[PDB]
Amino acid sequence: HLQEKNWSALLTAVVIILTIAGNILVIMAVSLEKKLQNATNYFLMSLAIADMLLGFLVMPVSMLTILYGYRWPLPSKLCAVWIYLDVLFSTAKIWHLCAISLDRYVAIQNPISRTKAFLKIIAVWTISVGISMPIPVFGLQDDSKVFKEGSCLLADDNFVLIGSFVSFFIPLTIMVITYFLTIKSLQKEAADLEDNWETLNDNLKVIEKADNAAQVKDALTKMRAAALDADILVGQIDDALKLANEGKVKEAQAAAEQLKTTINAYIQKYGQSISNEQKACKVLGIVFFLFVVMWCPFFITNIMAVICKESCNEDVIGALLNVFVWIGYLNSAVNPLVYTLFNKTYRSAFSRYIQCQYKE
Ligand SMILES: CN1CCN2c3c(cccc31)[C@@H]1CN(CCCC(=O)c3ccc(F)cc3)CC[C@@H]12
Ligand SMILES: CC(C)CCC[C@@H](C)[C@H]1CC[C@H]2[C@@H]3CC=C4C[C@@H](O)CC[C@]4(C)[C@H]3CC[C@]12C
Ligand SMILES: CC(C)CCC[C@@H](C)[C@H]1CC[C@H]2[C@@H]3CC=C4C[C@@H](O)CC[C@]4(C)[C@H]3CC[C@]12C
Ligand SMILES: CCCCCCCC/C=C\CCCCCCCC(=O)OC[C@H](O)CO
Ligand SMILES: CCCCCCCC/C=C\CCCCCCCC(=O)OC[C@H](O)CO
Ligand SMILES: [Mg+2]
Repeated sequence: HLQEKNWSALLTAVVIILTIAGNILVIMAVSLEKKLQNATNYFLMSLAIADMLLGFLVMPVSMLTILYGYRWPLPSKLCAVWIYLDVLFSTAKIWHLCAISLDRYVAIQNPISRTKAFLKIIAVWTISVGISMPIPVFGLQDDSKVFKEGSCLLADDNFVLIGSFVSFFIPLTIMVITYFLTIKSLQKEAADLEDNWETLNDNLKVIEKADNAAQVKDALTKMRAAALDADILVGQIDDALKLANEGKVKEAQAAAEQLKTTINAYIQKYGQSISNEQKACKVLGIVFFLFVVMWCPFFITNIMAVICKESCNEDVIGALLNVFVWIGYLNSAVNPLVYTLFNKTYRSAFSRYIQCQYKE
């Protein structure tokens, strides 16, 4: 049933090549660059493996169906295995994004490891293997579940409805909530730090203008409390407090000037740590946004088709969905570009590997 009228097959092969190339560069950058050895970038590498296996195993079979007028050319029991691999890789992807969002949030609230990251990644893959499992279990026993007019697709309306809910809308919702609370957490952490900075800076000025021990002691006690809210400084403040208690006003004032170097060092370090987390959250927010928006047409159209079953042209719906599948496959090529545009470490690593300089 081969059709030679397929300029679409040129555009799909581009999407396969951008997907495989981009994701190998992500996989090599997390493998080789120490500056990317962290839990977030381990999940982004697992995401890249899911994208790479879509480009090798799922996307070329999808191109093969376009060439034969969406008439399944492979043996008939490979249809349910193809859909299984297709739904598993993308389900693993949305639970990866949702695992990154939740991990970052929990990491702020619990301020206190490769193995912990690999436990979570492996848990996300097992969760996606088990939830996607009804597709081959029922679809290999009943062709009517994975075939409509000799097209291979998920043909049971109930798998599409229940599947979209448990594998798209629920983890999207968890992703959206945990991302929003992460942005509020980080704004509050930046805000509490600035408040602590004002209290420390103002008290240092009081100690500087002090003529009496009581003023220095009151200011240093207030400084100690602020330091606890944000240690090495707390001990240094206690030494300055001891001088003030024994009436050594001048000596305590000098010790307070010594505190300034410790205060400035910590403030700048914790303050540039928080703006690193905020920038990281923004890039993840582009990844998150582009994964949902690119898959939204396919899911919403497919839910509209179930709702207006009798009333709507299923031939036009099936044509649009075929297009909409490829907007979703194009997302497999976007994550590496996003990292090039907004992460210098990824841009630098990609630049060397393309030049085949694999040495650190
Ligand atoms: C008309 N028609 C075209 C062919 N196509 C098709 C399917 C079902 C019904 C109708 C179909 C199949 C779906 N496949 C994409 C699955 C996306 C997914 O599982 C997922 C999970 C979680 C996510 F967060 C985001 C995406 C593309 C290939 C098949
Ligand atoms: C079952 C198939 C489909 C996917 C299974 C996922 C496995 C193979 C993947 C997902 C995430 C991956 C890890 C992600 C991070 C790192 C650290 C890096 O410096 C070297 C590779 C290493 C150690 C990877 C090893 C393999 C890994 C655990
Ligand atoms: C929400 C955004 C991001 C994209 C989603 C697009 C969805 C909601 C819209 C866009 C165009 C729409 C289609 C336009 C016209 C027709 C022809 C009619 O006989 C059957 C329904 C059908 C096929 C519509 C179904 C819903 C549809 C697919
Ligand atoms: C095939 C075998 C694997 C499948 C089953 C594996 C399940 C492991 C789940 C979690 C590990 C991570 C927990 C350890 C990390 C400590 C930090 C912490 O507080 O995490 C708790 C949670 O993230 C906030 O509620
Ligand atoms: C005796 C045989 C009866 C067989 C059962 C018939 C009725 C059960 C309905 C749904 C099953 C579970 C579906 C949810 C999980 C599988 C689908 C999935 O993961 O999602 C697909 C994808 O997300 C969508 O585009
Ligand atoms: Mg003030």
